[PDB]
Amino acid sequence: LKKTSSSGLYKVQIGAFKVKANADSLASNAEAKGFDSIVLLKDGLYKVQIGAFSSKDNADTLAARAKNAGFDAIVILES
Repeated sequence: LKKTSSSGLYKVQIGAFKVKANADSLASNAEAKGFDSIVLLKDGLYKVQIGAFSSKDNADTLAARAKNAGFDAIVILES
């Protein structure tokens, strides 16, 4: 009953495209490294996020891993 403060989220993102099939191939690349990929359809485009945690340190390690993995991952704090 009411626990853990909610304020912002640290998730990693390697890209977004108007095509879901493209957002699926991307999410697949991240999966290879072993990241939790996700495709969210926004009013016009599809986003590909990989690795979501409560601590930014997590997103950073993921992101950099994506870069080293061959993907342009970035960390963003969404509230």
